[PDB]
Amino acid sequence: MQLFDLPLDQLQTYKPEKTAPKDFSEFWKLSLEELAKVQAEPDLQPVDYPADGVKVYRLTYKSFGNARITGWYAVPDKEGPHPAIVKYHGYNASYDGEIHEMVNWALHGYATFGMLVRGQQSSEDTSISPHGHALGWMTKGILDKDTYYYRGVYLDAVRALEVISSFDEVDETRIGVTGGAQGGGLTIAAAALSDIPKAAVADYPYLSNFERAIDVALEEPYLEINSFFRRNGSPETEVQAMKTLSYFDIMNLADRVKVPVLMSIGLIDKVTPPSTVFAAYNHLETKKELKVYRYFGHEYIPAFQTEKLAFFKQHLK
Amino acid sequence: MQLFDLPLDQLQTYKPEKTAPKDFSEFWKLSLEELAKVQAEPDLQPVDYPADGVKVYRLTYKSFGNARITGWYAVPDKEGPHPAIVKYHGYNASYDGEIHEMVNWALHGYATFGMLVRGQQSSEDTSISPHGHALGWMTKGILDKDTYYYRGVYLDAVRALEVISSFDEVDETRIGVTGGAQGGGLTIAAAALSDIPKAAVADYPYLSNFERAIDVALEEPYLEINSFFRRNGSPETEVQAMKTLSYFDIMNLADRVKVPVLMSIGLIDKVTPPSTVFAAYNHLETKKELKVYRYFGHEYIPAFQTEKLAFFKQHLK
Amino acid sequence: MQLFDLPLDQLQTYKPEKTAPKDFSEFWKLSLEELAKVQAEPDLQPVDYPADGVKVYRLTYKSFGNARITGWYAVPDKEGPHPAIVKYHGYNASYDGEIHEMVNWALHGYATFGMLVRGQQSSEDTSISPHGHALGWMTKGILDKDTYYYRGVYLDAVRALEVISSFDEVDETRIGVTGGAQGGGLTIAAAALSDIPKAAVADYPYLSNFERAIDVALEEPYLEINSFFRRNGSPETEVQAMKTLSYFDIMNLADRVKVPVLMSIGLIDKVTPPSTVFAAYNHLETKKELKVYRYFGHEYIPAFQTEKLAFFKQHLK
Amino acid sequence: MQLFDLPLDQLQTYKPEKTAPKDFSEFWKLSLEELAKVQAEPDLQPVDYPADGVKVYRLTYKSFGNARITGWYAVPDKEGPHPAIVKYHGYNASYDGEIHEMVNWALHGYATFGMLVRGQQSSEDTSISPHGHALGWMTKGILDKDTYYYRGVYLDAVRALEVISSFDEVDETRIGVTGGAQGGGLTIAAAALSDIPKAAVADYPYLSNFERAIDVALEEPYLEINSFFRRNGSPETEVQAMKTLSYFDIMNLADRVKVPVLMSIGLIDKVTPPSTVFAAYNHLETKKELKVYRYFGHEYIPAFQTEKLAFFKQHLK
Amino acid sequence: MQLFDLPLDQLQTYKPEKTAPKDFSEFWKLSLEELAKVQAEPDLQPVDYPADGVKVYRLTYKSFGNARITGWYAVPDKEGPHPAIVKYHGYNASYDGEIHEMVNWALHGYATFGMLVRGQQSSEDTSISPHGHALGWMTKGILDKDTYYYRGVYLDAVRALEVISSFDEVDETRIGVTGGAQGGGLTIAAAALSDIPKAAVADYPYLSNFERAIDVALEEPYLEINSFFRRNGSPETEVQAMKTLSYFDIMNLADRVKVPVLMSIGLIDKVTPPSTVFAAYNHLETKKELKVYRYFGHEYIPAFQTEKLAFFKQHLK
Amino acid sequence: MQLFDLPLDQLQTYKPEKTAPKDFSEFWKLSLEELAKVQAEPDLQPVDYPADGVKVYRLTYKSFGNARITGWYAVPDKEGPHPAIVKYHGYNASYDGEIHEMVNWALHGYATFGMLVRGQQSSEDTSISPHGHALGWMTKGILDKDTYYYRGVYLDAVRALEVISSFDEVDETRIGVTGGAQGGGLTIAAAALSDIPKAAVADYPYLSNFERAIDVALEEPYLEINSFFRRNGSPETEVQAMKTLSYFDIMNLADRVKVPVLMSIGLIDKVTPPSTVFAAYNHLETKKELKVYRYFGHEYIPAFQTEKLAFFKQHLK
Repeated sequence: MQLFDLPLDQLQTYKPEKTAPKDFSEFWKLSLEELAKVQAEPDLQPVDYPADGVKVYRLTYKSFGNARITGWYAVPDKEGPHPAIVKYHGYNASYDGEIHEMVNWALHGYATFGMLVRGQQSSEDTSISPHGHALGWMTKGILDKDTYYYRGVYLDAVRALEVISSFDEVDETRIGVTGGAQGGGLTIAAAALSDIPKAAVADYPYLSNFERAIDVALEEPYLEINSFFRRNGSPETEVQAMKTLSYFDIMNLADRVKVPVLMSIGLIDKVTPPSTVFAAYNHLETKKELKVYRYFGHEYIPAFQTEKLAFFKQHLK
Repeated sequence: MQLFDLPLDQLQTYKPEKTAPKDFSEFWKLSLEELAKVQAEPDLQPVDYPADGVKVYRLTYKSFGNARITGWYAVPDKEGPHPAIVKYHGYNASYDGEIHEMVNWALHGYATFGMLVRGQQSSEDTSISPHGHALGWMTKGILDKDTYYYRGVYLDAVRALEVISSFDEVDETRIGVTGGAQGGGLTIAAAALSDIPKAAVADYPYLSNFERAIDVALEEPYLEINSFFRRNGSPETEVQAMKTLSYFDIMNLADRVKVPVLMSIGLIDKVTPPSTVFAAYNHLETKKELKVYRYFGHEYIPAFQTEKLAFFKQHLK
Repeated sequence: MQLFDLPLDQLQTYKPEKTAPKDFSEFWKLSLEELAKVQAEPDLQPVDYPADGVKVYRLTYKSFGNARITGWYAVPDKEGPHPAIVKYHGYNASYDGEIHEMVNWALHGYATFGMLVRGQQSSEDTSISPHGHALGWMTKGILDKDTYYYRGVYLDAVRALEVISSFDEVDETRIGVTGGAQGGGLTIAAAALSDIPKAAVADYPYLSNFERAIDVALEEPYLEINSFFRRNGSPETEVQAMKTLSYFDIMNLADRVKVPVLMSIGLIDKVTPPSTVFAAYNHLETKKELKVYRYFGHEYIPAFQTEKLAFFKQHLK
Repeated sequence: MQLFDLPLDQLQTYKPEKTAPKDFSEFWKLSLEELAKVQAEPDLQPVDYPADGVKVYRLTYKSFGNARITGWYAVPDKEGPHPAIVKYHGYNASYDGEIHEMVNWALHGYATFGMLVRGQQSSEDTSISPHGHALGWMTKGILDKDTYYYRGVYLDAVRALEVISSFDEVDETRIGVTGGAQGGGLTIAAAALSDIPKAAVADYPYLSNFERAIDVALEEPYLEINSFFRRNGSPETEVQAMKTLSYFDIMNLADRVKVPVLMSIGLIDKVTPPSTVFAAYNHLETKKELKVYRYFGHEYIPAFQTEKLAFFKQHLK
Repeated sequence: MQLFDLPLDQLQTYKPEKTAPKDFSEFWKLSLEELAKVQAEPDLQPVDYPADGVKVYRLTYKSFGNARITGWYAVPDKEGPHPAIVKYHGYNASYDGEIHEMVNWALHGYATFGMLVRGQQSSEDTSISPHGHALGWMTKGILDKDTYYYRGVYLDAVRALEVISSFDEVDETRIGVTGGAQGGGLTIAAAALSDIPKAAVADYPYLSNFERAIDVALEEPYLEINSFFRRNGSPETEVQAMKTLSYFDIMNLADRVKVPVLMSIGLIDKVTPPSTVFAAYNHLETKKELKVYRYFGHEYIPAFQTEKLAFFKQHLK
Repeated sequence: MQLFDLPLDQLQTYKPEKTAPKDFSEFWKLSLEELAKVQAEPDLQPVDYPADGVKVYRLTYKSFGNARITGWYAVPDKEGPHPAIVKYHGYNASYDGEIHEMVNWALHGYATFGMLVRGQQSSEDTSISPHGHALGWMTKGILDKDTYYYRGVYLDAVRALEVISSFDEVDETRIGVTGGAQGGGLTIAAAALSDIPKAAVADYPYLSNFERAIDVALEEPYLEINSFFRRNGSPETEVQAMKTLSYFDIMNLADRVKVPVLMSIGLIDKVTPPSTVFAAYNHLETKKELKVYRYFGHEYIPAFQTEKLAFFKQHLK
């Protein structure tokens, strides 16, 4: 409800040292190679939706681990090719896939795919639980980079871009990526791991500066990590777990992004604390802007919606 | 903190109609057949533990879906065969597997294995997430009995009994099952699905009378189901989910338990509401006793521990 | 979080006696006469908005008590006349007037004005505070129907319809009204007080069955009334206040609605309790449907948005 | 419940720069001139009250904007003239005007008037809502000094002194002002804006050091300002709003007070944070004392009541 | 915040069977005999207090168990004899003995003593803790009527009346008793155990219908009893504790009150639930009135203070 | 739930100046002399308990102020002498004396006595309430060292050691002391005041660095002191109360301990804040180790149980 993290003057210069291990780049190269071995085999199934001016589909494709990934895909009912958006959603926060949002993005003139996150909403997570974990997804497979939950998720997010760009009706040169919280971290991960996106808008991105997040966050879900360490108390487990996390920490991916990025942060956000978002932002080495909202937390920011629409119109239209 | 469910006189006669589908028995027969196809291949690894009078091991075996299930196994350091206990734990509630508790059970004279639940603590869950679920395990695979989370868990609980009974140092004719909440539901399930247990103690059992649970509970984790319906709103989804749950509802399993049962319930328990526990109890057709504690909720009840120790001494020693 | 009001079978037949005083109709006739004395003098000011396919304006008009009422007005950028919607907002719940929502309604093909409520957001409330009130608007002027806050608000809601219907680009025979909570009460009030609307959608309407609302609600803002009685304890004050409220209670207005109505209610809604909404619904004498959502409270219900879009497409297009 | 603001050693030297604009003095001169144009036309109406030794009245007078302002006025039943007190009340915190308190002040020998704040309790607020505001009074008319809620309130508080001093039975040379929270800020405002008061006692005064208050407060009602900025997000609105506030910030008025002042602060007060009260106190340039209570918050402090009674006896008797 | 106990029509006829044991009267006769053995030896020590019209003292006397009981005693500074009041305070709710309140009672014309409760504030509790109890006083000595905390407290309350009536300046034929919650229970107890009071006012009395209180209360301190049963689980302990409590339950004492009684209850009071207060009220057989306040809980009710002052003026002056 | 106190690097060097008054040592010498004047007169009463391998008793002895102190005493069913433990319990936190814990300690091979704290559980507190105090035991008799609650408690804890060591079956040279929170402070007090213990294990000890605890604690029960100062506001009372506390503050006793000490602290513990525990630890001048658990609060720490068992096995076996 109120200020809690570092003061803004300190946030502005907050830039922790990268925590990427020596084999970080090799890990991601190998991961993308694993993804490439699965044929996408995309399937569009039309959907009845109560609107004119748009055609709505259920898009399904195959991704890492042969997982079936799905979401709503909405297209302007006009001759293309169209600019496009892949939209990523918040942690445990998709209610029937946000169909109405995707439709509205299409009515704004974007062929839009709302990728649903494996295991959270509609999409399948074929990765196993190798060692047991705290309630939630944050510590699933955390003892090894190869088994960690977000490995499959990040690869799915790249694959979404490969699939949508392959469509005749989408202009592969004008694709944006967007989302908030988990959706914002997937936005930054996708732009770091794929050359497809032309521009990125990330609301208060999650999955950033893990070492600080678990010490400063006051709400879920970063605190699932804390919960995992309570239930698995070995000092060696904690060291391994933090190392695994560092391959997915968007502050370590951020220097790979080479397109324009617009980002938001609300200063009272206790879920994705300001410091962790400034850390990601400050590691970006690209055309970038951070919109800071003093009185907002982990939530829809109306002013930023205006910024987002103007940014995508500028870069994709 | 205070009374909230049906008054006692109503609880005493609360016996909802069974919700088991016509193919309930066949489903369990077929699930047991799938388990039987997997060779247990038990492995005992000695552990140095700071106590005399007991030998402590890490026990691992294979179960449904080729899952590696594990736990601490503690044995009186004296000539057997010994009476034995399989102990099941609460939802998301195992902290390094309760090694100290298992040791204490062995110092009480019982060869004791604390089965750790697949995906929650140490043990592997090889079952996939076929459709996306609310945060937690309660709705994992809920759209099909064959994929539902507790299918594997129940089978693992049966497999624990098969493994322990097979050891030379355990008297297979004097094995008890116990646990609280999730652990109490697994106790009833194991006693319903296996002829190995001689007697059972279930503290405030979970996984009971789901249709009422989701309408009366005031705390997690029954409300994960509610969360899943919020995120997946189709009426047909809800019907299917409840149908799936009815195969695992211990009130439907309860009439298969043929051994003595001691059960508890705290009348201010908002997690496993009294009415849900009375439903399970009232469907038992076996020697049974329910201990009702007016002033306790979802928590350790000292007086019931005395009852439990006395019950197992009576039946196993 | 959980069920709390009357069970469904009771809600279905919950129809309290109307509380309208004998001079209820005359009061409304006289209030409409006062409104009619004020020339609307509508003013449209174009806005640069970052979307194609729509024209966006700030619409201002004059209303009861010479109040300046305003909102965003968005129009499909194509040849009219267009179907139209007047959208009303929740209590204290407008953030810069929902400009993005109004634009989206226009991209769906509806010339749409989001009336901002006098004193809450942008619009002027010229009505005085004659006697002092509890924090909020609910008890402002409550000691006299003529001075009560929602007198002006209801008249402004009627005036919005008169203004929009008067535009050349709007088809006056295909205007809908919609809104949630306070916005849903205004929807019903506008449909009761004006023959202009063709159809109405009200999400969980507020301002209904006040005598029950203040005894069953568990959250703000019905409880402002309770707060006012705490601060102004005279028995005669309470009688007068409830009397005032009965002129504005939508259950008393409901039988004047002559167009099709779609309504929602979440069964765990502690703000606009189910019983209060069923009362309004059950007093409608018109083509109507109430969508009941077991697992939702006072919040956005995705499935109802689909229903709403389908309803307006059916009735307006 | 616990310490939260600056440590006491830092509080003691906390004295922010004044934020008064260049036309601050002219604004107040003009405001008082506006007040002077309204004839007070005071009216005393006797009241039945169950006590001997006091006569109780309802005092009504006209003030700025022709507003009817009222409150209970209690007088020692003995020949005067009497020393007198004007008592001001907390935000939204008067329950039927605190008649029993006023009577007790009269039994202590003071002709006492408890001014009730326009719009909050009994008294009329004739000032309009020019632009819409967040729930409450704190942001009503905040975009212009001339329309801002506290302009009328402060002028009413001065007018109360003019009215009571005009009574034959009150000794105009022995009038105190007192109150807590909002009542304390009105106390300081009245003593800064009027030469009538002889002495002032302010409990934990509100309306002080606004820039800090909205960043440090953890309870209502300072946080209404934050709420207003959430709903009206333009950077220019925020700058205007803070400027308007600065004409009413008692830290800017405080250097005008020329009578003895006694003030209290509780160190755990999260409504009127210690720092904001120290700011007001430290800007006083008069005979002054601040009583600091480590273990008290926003509440009645028994020890300070003793201090208050002794202070008024010293200065008014 | 909201209605929760039996509806009013049920409260009005709620009259549980008395729970007094067969030796209830003899216990009280014997307890009064024990009190009588202790010479009161009253001591008045003048206090300098900053008010005219009253003389203020610290009054100390000896009571049951040779306990030193004390409080503030304030007297109109004029020729007596005076009507008098003994005021009893709430549980753990005395802050330096309410000196200011006692003074105000004296300025209203009543020689007033605020008995401070042994062990809670200033006064000594010489009774031991014979068996260990839950945090608080409610279960201190609860295993035996002779050792129970409120035995001494009730006797001290009777002794206060004996002491005050013995002063030359108090008219022994015009003494009232008053207090709220714990203070209201002591008011009823004192009126039941002593013929000295002429009339009694009890705000929402505590210590009533214990069997229902511990099943319906939602706040401390009835729930201390529940806490004691959690910590001391023997069924025989609970039976004995409830038996002890029945000697002190004011519903069992109520039919001994022979003077006029005015009582209050707020219908949202979760501390002294309405049903518990109606039980005490309904067992009175004397001139009586219960004032019911729909919108108030366990708190100061301004309107009731007017009733109380009017009642004592009627009966004592 | 999250970090709140000084950062760990600062905790590690946190060592406040001792607050022991000049007569600290003399006070304790005199206190122990008072204890020695009471003959212990120990009594063992056998108990039925459902276990083999242990004999269980109720041990009662007489201590300071002729108080009857009791608890469960469990002995290995084998020929001794045995190593032994005296276990002390948490504030208001013993549920029927933790019989099952004591039995388990005996099954681990220790003759174990769980001393129950006078007035809290089973044991009698013969010390009176001399002046009235806040709800709870923390401020009982706080205005004088001689009457203060913990004087009797600490002496009881020493007497427990004298009694158990006197038993033929216990090896007086191999006695440990242990407990958590209040139990941990009694552990340190007992080892400072008695030469009997061979080794000590204290979980997150309470009763330490009082001046800081009341300023940093965010939960009960340190905050009872704050509550006492609210209800007894004299500056002199506060100075006296802090002085009394300093004779019992284990940071002042700690330098007297001459046996090995193992201690734990959880970094999110808001009951016994990290700083207060580091203060005690840092004043120890003996063989010592502090186990710091980042993710744990005021609760059972499984890893530390392993540390505790290994430490006692090392030092007592």
